[PDB]
Amino acid sequence: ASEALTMIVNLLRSQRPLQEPTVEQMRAGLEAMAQMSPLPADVELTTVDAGGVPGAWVRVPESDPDRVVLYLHGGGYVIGSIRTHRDLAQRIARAARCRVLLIDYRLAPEHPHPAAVEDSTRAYRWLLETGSDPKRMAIAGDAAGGGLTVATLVALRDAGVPLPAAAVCLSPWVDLEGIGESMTTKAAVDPMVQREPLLRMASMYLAGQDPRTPLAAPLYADLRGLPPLLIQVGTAETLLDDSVRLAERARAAGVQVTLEPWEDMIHVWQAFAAMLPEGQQAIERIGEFLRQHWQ
Repeated sequence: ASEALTMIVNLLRSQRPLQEPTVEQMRAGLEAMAQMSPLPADVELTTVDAGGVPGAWVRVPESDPDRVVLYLHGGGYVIGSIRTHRDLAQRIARAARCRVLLIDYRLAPEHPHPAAVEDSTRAYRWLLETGSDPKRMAIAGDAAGGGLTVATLVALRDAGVPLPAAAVCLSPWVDLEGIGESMTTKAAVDPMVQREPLLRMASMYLAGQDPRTPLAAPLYADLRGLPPLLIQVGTAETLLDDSVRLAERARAAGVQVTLEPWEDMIHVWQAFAAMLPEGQQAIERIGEFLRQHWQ
């Protein structure tokens, strides 16, 4: 990997955003880090009420106005915001030449499962109501948002809602128990995600519910009928086996899966694209995948 990877690893080993002692310090810590990679001048951000869920339209000059990604941010269902993920959103808008709807879905512990899935499905239905066509739509998300992407597709399908052209999961979190082999074997090389913080956030999201609740932990969901899925994951991730097990389950359910394991990459390395070449390379691949499925 690029020598730039060492700089991102060094940043993450010091900041330890998921290890902050309180939820508000974790939220503020991630917002502080996101401010390091500020929005280019050509990004247009428009606040919207997405059918009872707050959102922001993210548009760049070459955004096709009729193509939309519903983007579901990461942060363990507990942290993250429009502020933390607007840069990743504009980079995807730029690569996929589309508009991105970045939603502020309800966060735990204040709003446990299933609040996040109620909000993601509400925003998708609102896009349909306001005239977006599923064949020009996609759902994408990182980490918890990657899990939420799969859960949103399952919930939409079960409600007879037409599914979008494709979906993208960046380092998805789909096992809320952290029982994947990589949760032990990649603990030493993962500077951001470990089992203890994951279980802390899972507890806030689940509020005592079964950790294998399908819409909370879509490794246990029925994935039949889902549209083509791109899963991007780093091999230096405790969550590597979340992506491997998701790919196995989706393929067993007849879903078209592309699993891309990026050698030595860390959790949501795409977020560091300003400084990490592999981050921008991975976002270019997301754009290629979406534009292919919108043909």
